[PDB]
Amino acid sequence: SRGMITDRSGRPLAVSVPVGGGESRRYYPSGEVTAHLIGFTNVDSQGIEGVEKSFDKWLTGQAHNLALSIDERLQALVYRELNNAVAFNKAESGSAVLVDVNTGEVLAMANSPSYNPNNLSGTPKEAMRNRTITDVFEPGSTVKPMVVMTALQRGVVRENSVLNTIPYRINGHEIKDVARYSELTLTGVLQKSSNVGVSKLALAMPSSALVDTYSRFGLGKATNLGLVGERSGLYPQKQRWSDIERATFSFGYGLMVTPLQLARVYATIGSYGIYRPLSITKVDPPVPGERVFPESIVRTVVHMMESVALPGGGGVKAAIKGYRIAIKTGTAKKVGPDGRYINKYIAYTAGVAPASQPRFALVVVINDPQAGKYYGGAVSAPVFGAIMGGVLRTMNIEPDALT
Ligand SMILES: *C(=O)[C@@H](NC(=O)/C(=N\O[C@@H](COc1ccc(C(=N)N[C@@H]2CCCNC2)cc1)C(=O)O)c1csc(N)n1)C(C)(C)NOS(=O)(=O)O
Repeated sequence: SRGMITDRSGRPLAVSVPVGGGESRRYYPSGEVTAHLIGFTNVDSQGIEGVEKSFDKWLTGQAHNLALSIDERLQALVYRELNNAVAFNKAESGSAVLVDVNTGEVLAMANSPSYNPNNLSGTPKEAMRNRTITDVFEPGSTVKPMVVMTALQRGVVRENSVLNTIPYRINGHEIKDVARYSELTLTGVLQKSSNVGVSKLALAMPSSALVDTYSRFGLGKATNLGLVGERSGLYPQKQRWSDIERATFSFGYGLMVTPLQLARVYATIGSYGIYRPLSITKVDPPVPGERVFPESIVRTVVHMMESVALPGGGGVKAAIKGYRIAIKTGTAKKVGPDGRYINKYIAYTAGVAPASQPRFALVVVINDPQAGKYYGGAVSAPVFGAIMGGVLRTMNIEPDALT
């Protein structure tokens, strides 16, 4: 008397198989591939984790079946690249979230390491944490597209403007890029991911500017998926800011976001400024959402984000044959247990695709890579192109770019 969980097209993800005659159990056909989102039961058909626990009442007849928003073909290829990229880079964990730009539907949600819900004996209480909703890390350079949007909105800068990116000092702390550049343009600021460029913008604006924009894209706001351990991130509510706090805010200092939240930011970028709620159940279109940023400004920055994936950007590794993509890379220094920064990194690559008319938002988070490279452009960017390349071609998206 236990309902069945399926993906958005009917594929079984949690079935009650009869074993032993009359008595039945619970089988998970995808296994580790979708473990964290799906969860598991006990011997009493009681949900303990994931969708199995969140919908335990609906799945017993207080019995109905539940069509998730996941596409198992997409979940499988997300997991295949994410799992083998955690291993290859010898990382602590890795998370990836794939969201439908037009409906906020979660088409995939994966972590490595994982566990097998068909035989969870020996697996501790960790490794059952859904990293996509429980990990909170500083977003780093991935917020920079929103800084350009705010600057264009507040009239501080115009599309064709050359910024002075020579290093400088704010109070005691100094600001410098990975590679020194005497000057840069807006498209160049995001291309090279210039910490100096965006910090100059953050100082020519009231501190409330970036606070308003980041929130309009969902940061610090709950995701309301209903799952266990779903964290809302740490968000600054400061009444007064320092000059160094405003500057480092433009490249991901002073806030912590879950991978699910960061995927919602890029679904709002790919919708050109429409903010839609996230869903792990198959939705009935339409999903109108709320307009949170002017369309013309987000399209302008979406186009700027293409040069990250083109020769010169810090994300050329993510390129895909025959498609335009608009992405942003990111590297964050991890915070230690004492509250100060250690020598461990979070490698990001977030983006939308295809750039001509984005249909999918994708986020790749690789926690603590230790194998030769540590920054997103070399660690998570090639994973982005592998996943998104598989996504665009599985979903039969018309090729975009002459390549
Ligand atoms: C954006 O996230 C931003 N970085 C930060 O603001 C934060 N930390 O920065 C770390 C330093 O990161 C890098 C160092 C070196 C390289 C690199 N070798 N790049 C080469 C360029 C030419 C082609 N080959 C590769 C890349 C990154 C640090 O902690 O020291 C940060 C923000 S919040 C927080 N806790 N940390 C930059 C530096 C722009 N990373 O962007 S990127 O796209 O990964 O390159």
